[PDB]
Amino acid sequence: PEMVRGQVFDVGPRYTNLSYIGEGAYGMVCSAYDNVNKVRVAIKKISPFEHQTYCQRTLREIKILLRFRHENIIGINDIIRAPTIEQMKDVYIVQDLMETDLYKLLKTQHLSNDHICYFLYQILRGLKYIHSANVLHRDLKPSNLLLNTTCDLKICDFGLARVADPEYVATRWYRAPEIMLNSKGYTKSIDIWSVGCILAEMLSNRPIFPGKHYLDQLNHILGILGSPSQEDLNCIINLKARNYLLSLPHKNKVPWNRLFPNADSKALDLLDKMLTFNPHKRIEVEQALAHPYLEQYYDPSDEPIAEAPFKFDMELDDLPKEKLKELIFEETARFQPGYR
Repeated sequence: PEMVRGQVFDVGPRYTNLSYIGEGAYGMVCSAYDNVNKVRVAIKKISPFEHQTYCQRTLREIKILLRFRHENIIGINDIIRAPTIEQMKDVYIVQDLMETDLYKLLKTQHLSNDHICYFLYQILRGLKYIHSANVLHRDLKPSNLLLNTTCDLKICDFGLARVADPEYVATRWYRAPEIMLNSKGYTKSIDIWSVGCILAEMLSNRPIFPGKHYLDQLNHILGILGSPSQEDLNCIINLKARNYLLSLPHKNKVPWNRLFPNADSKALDLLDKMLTFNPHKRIEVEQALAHPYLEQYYDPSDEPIAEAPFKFDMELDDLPKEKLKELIFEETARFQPGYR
């Protein structure tokens, strides 16, 4: 097997000349030369089998990415794993090489309005497709927005995705208030909130709603949006949450133009509509694409949707890790030599 920085990366003979890129979640990521397609690709090593939660996320990501086909969503090109379930300990997922991500970019670069608009278009175009499949991504953040050298953007990491019907993360700053308040009845609107947080961060190079825990983040949200109105408070279906919010001192709205006065006024108008406290008043993906800020891109004939809504055969939340291993073995089989 080929070796990378201490660890087995057993992807030859098809994939060679490995180069460590970094860490994903359950393994390292390398770039490799694909000797069949004659191009460099990305390969992520996943080792999920000893943990039920890692297996659920791996199965979710594989099933969704194999079903989706869209320019602004990362694909799965190939999957390498052992020929028998007993020998399978690691799974290697092969994808288009994307040289950076919005998280890395924002670390060093102040983006022009032109690039902010172009990125925001691509994010919404991919998200239109995800939502049309009846899927919620639930974990949109800059590090999940991959970029190549010519500003093409692809959404990745569907480990936490769910089919819509009204979990540890390192990064909490893109989560909707209704999620942090434990409200009953989440929708696609949680993804629009995340995109709004991303747009704000493209405008300023720092998270707009940081905080050490959900209560600190809620304080940052209310410090900008202002205290919720009575009707928006009532949208929170959690009495303990409503009481907590009522316990806080009153805060006036800080207009977005005061925070980001360099920003395009149309960008701020759309930001305002994505970052509404009440999810029922939050702009939807199709309406966002149709917003004046995006007018130079907006093209419904060139913004495709899924052929039919996505459907999980089984609820995964309940399944033992051994059953999940069987499903991952089945799901990955199409890439095997001699598959039929």
